[PDB]
Amino acid sequence: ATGGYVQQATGQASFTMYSGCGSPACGKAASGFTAAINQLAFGSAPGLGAGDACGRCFALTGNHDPYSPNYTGPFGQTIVVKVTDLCPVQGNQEFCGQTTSNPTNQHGMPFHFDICEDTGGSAKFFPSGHGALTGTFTEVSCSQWSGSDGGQLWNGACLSGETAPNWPSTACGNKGTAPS
Repeated sequence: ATGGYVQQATGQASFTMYSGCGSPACGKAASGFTAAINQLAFGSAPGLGAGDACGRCFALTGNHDPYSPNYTGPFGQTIVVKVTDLCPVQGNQEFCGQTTSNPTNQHGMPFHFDICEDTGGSAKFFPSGHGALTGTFTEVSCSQWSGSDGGQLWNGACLSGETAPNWPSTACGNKGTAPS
């Protein structure tokens, strides 16, 4: 996509959970299930504001725990998240370090979703005792997502991806250039 970001409507991903998603990089939180996506897919860099992932909805499915290779299941439910946040390259190399020159993370995955614990999404997705998974994602209509958006935390905040057609398309737009 513009800026060299890698923004695809379906693919393979890793998954983790995080806490504290009330002041996220898109500039608006949301009451439903939300996630951060790795920088290369988010479409912005820390401090540059919203990227084109902002507001888009994705169905996530886990099917392997790389830290427990003998575990065969069960896994969690498929959940639909709205992307509100950025998982940056710098802060999280193992999972979100994909760049244009090395577009997979340490688990071989080209995308990563960090699911916010606060609003309940991680409790539906991760079976107890398994905090990192790999699997798949697919972009869906936000008709499949439940919740409401919060108010803008700053000028330029954007969740307009929530009404956009699936990638390829443009809603909030990408900022800057993807990490090399």
